[PDB]
Amino acid sequence: HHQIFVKTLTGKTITLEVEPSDTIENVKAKIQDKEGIPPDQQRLIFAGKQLEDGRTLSDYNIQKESTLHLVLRLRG
Ligand SMILES: [Mg+2]
Repeated sequence: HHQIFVKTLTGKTITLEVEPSDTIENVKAKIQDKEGIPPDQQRLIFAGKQLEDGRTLSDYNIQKESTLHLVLRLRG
């Protein structure tokens, strides 16, 4: 396991403990636990990609102390 950072555009950093084989789905569930944001409303971005729920941290080459951007799904 290692840490990653999840950063909002309000300048807030969420630090998560994760494993390489964790899926984005699993990560969004953690973010829900920390910030109460429903996974269906979370958009995570890394390497300019909108990350897919079924892929893993390793799939995206996310590593120790990598940062992911977190923004909300734009409604309306
Ligand atoms: Mg775990």
